[PDB]
Amino acid sequence: MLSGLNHLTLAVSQLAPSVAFYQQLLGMTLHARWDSGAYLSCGDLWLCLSLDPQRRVTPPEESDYTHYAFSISEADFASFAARLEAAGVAVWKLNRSEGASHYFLDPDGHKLELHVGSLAQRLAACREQPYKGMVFF
Amino acid sequence: MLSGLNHLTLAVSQLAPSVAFYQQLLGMTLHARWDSGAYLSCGDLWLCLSLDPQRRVTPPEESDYTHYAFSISEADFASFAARLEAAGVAVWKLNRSEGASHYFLDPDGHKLELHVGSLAQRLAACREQPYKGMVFF
Ligand SMILES: [Mn+2]
Ligand SMILES: [Mn+2]
Repeated sequence: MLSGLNHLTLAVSQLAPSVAFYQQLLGMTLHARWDSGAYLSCGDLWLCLSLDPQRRVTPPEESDYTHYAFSISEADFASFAARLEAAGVAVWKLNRSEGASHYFLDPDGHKLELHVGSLAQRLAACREQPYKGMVFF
Repeated sequence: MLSGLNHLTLAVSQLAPSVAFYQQLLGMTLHARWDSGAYLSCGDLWLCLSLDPQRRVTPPEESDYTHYAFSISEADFASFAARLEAAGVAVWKLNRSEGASHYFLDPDGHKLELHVGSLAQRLAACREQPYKGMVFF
């Protein structure tokens, strides 16, 4: 039986800017680094950055909607979004759904998000206003 | 401050086969589905499957090393991996370069992994058998 997400691994084209992004800009804890990768944590999340010559710096119009959302409190959301904006981090989408969300790109074009709100909160909102074709289990 | 992964969203090309893969084959909990997506959980993980016409079925030699690992216990690991193999689930990696792991593909070629062990356990193993150039903080 699967018990949760064990780790998220992102392929990166250049290790130093990716470590700077996740550790320094985004505030994650750097636990180890080696010639071809790094391990960081963000709360319970184990993040691995893996240096990969196959990684393309990918414009957001050229990748699909796969994305990785990090939790932040409502109280901290606006100042963190402003930090990303000050650093010139690109936005790939505007929020149109329940709960605050800020949609931003990493140095290689990985699609990231800051989101406020749980699955339970989303399901409660959906029960009141179901999406087209929505069924609950 | 960021506090962990709020959710993982995977773009999928065909919603029903992807829901079946995560729910039926991998045993995740299906909470809701609608015409364009589904919400599942795997322990604390919120997984969203999002129907995306841009998603392509991607062979593993065409994608980078970005991947998503799910936790499984030492007692359950081998029989779950063997069940996926017997069900014909495609693979993408054989060499265990980061401990006890099984590497497999979802229907669209998303790179998945079963892994036994925490970040702390992997750091302890790496102290004895470090990756080239490894430094611990
Ligand atoms: Mn999202
Ligand atoms: Mn892995």
